[PDB]
Amino acid sequence: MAHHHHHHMGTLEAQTQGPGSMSAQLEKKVLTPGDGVTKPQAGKKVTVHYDGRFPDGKQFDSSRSRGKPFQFTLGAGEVIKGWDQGVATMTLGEKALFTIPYQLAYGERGYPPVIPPKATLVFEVELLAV
Repeated sequence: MAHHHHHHMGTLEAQTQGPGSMSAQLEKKVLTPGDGVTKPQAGKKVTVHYDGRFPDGKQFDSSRSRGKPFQFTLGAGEVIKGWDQGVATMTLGEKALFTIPYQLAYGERGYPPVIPPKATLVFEVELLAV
């Protein structure tokens, strides 16, 4: 009788183990759903918030604990298209886990030894208001 013995034991072939294929990866997992009826529009100054996080799960820093909301014109070149899309696709009162591929962010360049060059970095995007 076939009862699928499913068990995350290990990986014989890793195929460069990580968050996935070493390319433009984009996963979006909402931590807190928003109004849903509210609609973010371009051209407007929006009130956002971010959290730096590794694809592993371990957070870089809980900037949410810092209680600092940032503001920028949605649709403008204030931030990378990644974050622009993140806030543009979300709703008010909502926060989601938005995977930013290294090619779009500084993750490619790295900069500090904390971020290994060409590292895809996850940012929790949070739209407080407009």
